[PDB]
Amino acid sequence: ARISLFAVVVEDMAKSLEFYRKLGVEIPAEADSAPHTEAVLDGGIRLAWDTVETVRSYDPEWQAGHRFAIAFEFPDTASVDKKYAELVDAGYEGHLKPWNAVWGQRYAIVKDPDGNVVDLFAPLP
Amino acid sequence: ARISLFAVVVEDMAKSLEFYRKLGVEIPAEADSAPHTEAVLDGGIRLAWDTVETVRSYDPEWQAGHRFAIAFEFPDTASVDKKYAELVDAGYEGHLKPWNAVWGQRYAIVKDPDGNVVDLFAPLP
Repeated sequence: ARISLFAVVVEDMAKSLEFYRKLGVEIPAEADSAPHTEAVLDGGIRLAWDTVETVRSYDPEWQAGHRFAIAFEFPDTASVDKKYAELVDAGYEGHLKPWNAVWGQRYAIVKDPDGNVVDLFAPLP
Repeated sequence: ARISLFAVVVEDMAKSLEFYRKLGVEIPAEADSAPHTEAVLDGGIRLAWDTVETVRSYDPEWQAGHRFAIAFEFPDTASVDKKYAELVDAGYEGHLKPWNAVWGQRYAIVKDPDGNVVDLFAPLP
């Protein structure tokens, strides 16, 4: 597994991107209308933004909730289920069990010991 | 300018070469550990493989992204800059402006109208 994205949850996409542009982050043109935006970092890791609306479409429990998440990519979809089960029978908090997400990925969410959101995912065939 | 290589981006070098060997492609011994592998075709054109890791060391935007590229060789390094500028002021997508690459070439990347990656290169003196 590899860390693929760090994500922040934003109330207003345009206001958040305006700030990170001031710190030199290279952010796609016209991403102010995006529900989800990504900027590319050295090595290929991305910084991502998701609006509150976006997050609540699959994690309705969110209340201002994590304001960030770490997303790990896995080599295949069964590996997500497998790691999710590995972490939960180890005693960690399973927040949302694995599902086929509308954006094309096997996806699952656990919480680390400090309440942080960790996403587990792989692309759908 | 001459087409020098066709390249595919692979998740696993050994798995990809195992397949093309079954189709008679003559692939160097021990290339399974290579970050970059080439096989020679009639006329001198090569088929190349690059791991995802390799690609991301200079094109961090890659996400499973082009799964192939066409590479054109130029007679000198200034010609790469010149063709890159020619293509971009014509309206085509410049993806990575010319740079001196660690593997010994003046290198640039544009995208064709269908989003495909086209590499422009010449050997460094």
